[PDB]
Amino acid sequence: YKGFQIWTDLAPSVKEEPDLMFAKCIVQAGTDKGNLTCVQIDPPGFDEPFEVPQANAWNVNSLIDPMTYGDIGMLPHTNIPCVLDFLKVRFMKNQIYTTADPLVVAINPFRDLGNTTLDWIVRYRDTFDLSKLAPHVFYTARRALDNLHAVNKSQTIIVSGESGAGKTEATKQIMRYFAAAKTGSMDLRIQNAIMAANPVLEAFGNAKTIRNNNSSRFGRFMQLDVGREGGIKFGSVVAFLLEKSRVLTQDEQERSYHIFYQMCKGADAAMKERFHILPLSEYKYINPLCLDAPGIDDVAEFHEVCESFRSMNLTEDEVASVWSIVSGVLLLGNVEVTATKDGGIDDAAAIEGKNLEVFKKACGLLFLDAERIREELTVKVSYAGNQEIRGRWKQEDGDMLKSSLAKAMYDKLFMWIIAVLNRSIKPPGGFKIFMGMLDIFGFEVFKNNSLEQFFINITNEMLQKNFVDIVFDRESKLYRDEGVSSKELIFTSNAEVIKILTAKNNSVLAALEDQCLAPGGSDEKFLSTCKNALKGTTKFKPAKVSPNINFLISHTVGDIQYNAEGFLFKNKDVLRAEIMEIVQQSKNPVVAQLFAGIVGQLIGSQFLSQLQSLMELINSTEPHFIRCIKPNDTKKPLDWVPSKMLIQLHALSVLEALQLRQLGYSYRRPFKEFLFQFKFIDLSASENPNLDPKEAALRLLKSSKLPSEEYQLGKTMVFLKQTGAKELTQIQRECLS
Ligand SMILES: Nc1ncnc2c1ncn2[C@@H]1O[C@H](COP(=O)(O)OP(=O)(O)O)[C@@H](O)[C@H]1O
Ligand code: ALF
Ligand SMILES: [Mg+2]
Repeated sequence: YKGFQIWTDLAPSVKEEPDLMFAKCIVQAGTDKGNLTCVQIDPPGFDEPFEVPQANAWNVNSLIDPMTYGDIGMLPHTNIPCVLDFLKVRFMKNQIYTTADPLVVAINPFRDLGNTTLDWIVRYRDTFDLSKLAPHVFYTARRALDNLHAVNKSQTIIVSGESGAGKTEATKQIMRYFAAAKTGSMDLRIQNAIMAANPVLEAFGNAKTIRNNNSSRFGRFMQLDVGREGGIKFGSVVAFLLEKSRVLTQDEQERSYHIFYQMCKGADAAMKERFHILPLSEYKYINPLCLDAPGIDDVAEFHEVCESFRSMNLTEDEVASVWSIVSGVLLLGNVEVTATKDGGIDDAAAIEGKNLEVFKKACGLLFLDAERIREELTVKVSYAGNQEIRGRWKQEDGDMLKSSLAKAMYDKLFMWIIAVLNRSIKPPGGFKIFMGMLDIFGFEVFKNNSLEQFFINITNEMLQKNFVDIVFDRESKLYRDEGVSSKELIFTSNAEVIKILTAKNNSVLAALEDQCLAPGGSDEKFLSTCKNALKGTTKFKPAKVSPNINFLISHTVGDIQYNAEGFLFKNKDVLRAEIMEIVQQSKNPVVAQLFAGIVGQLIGSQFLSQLQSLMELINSTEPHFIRCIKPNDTKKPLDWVPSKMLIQLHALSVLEALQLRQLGYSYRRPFKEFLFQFKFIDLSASENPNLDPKEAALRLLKSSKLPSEEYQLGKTMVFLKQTGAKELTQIQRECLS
């Protein structure tokens, strides 16, 4: 039942270059359930005939203008080679946004197309009636903002994808849309502090990665109070799981956080001498092979984050205090912890000579008591029963504790700047009804994946479980429980991999936590208990190469191999109490507030707990999903890799979405919410307290004269199609006094 053009799985140009997965060919002969003789044209290289079975042949969508179809579902033929070609043609014409049911897909162009300027914001925000432009992320922003004010219910925009897909860039674009309000008038200062925060959060939190030159090394969540006619009034920012290990070491092709390069390269000579700023090559903490990020002007961002500090109401004392801590964090890595005498195996740690001259100058930059810190890095008081002993630290421990100071100072400074931001911006009353935004670090894969990547990929798995539960599991169950539709909706879940990773027991994070709670623990003993706590699952497997320390997980985006070397050390990377209480007693105001109020606390345990707390908040809101896709690995514009596109389409469930059109209606809201959203259609039916909400909704629907097939009444909700929601919003045009 197919036309004259087919897509081919077994073709000459696809068997020769499997990365491009399909060829388009015109059928010259054949029959139903017989072999077909056809020649391919879309790769014009092969001008000769060949044969293909009846299978491995899909319809083409030959006559469509792909620039006129905004949704994948609206295409006549929605098979894999059609969806791939549909997104390709639109992407080659610089149209990257394409909707799929509630989902919206955004493909990285790797260049500013100019489609997010202020003129585009105005055209998507205030064009009368409804959105009849092309799909966009401004689609999501306006629909979510309209839903917010129409029902008084919190919404949450959630971007997703892999590293370098455009999650953060889409987030910044939606903030620019929300911040645009030419209809009303407000005080600019709070909104300007929110927008000016984006540079400093990317300076302190982002760094060059082979997968993304501006990779966010932290997750971001934002609650927003967006005005009715646009404009941002209040907000709050939360950053979780900053990767402190990046402060110490980096791969050869990567950089540390941008702020180190902005400072060393952009600081004036007076500032360099003031905070003892060395060139980047003379910092052990800075990878000297890669000092340049292709898309970033480090000197331009340096003056950008300097002006941003003023918009966030940081006094000149605090700004100078921040640069001192940044330089102090860098200089601390130059302190060599030399091995000294009076050690058991000549292993005792100490700082001497030129290292102590550097150590004193670094502590002064960090505003710390030098000799009190030095004692905590060198001597270790222990208790063999009732015997107090002033033993020494081995060189290994003293060096880790020294680097631990630099990481905690940088980690807490990043949180303190955000906390300074929230004090100036958080709403005076509180957050009851808000606009949520989630900017999570995406899936990432390297030749060597440590705990930094393990946590990041686990966050992405939990989001997908929350995606599948909300969009597929809850929706399919809700329709059946309402009596609207009994449908056999089948999909791909990640419930088994999320269990063997995050459960209370019989999971990787559980085996990690128990290993760190032991007096004597090893990375290999942690992987050992993983191999047998539960091995009856294909989601966890011992790696094929070096299986004593390496393991791999069968993720939703493929298989990823991790190595446990350093898991315990990195999972227990908390500043010691005896060192933390020294930086608390600093006479410098900002340093004294970094650890203020502090007197279980493992990263993996305190980070999964925050994820659950954030999952509970977000699920109290109505979610909107943006699926960001990276079309190539070379970051080249107009570069299209069909094999990579298809992997992300399965991972983000863009193809599996299309089932949702078969699941009845697109609008589903309780009777009371519906009567409030369209109350002016029949005020006698909506504002009558002595009425039954199902009859009142029916009276309002029958007053709207909406056709019968465009709505339905469930047991406790009113369902209606995409056509019915458009009309009711339009009918609310009557003018009351
Ligand atoms: N819509 C877009 N327009 C132009 N460039 C983009 C767009 N989305 C992503 N990019 C480019 O891709 C890079 C990575 O985007 P980013 O949002 O950091 O990815 P991630 O999803 O990892 O946060 C950015 O530096 C930017 O240059
Ligand atoms: F900056 Al990313 F995933 F690389 F959010
Ligand atoms: Mg990001």
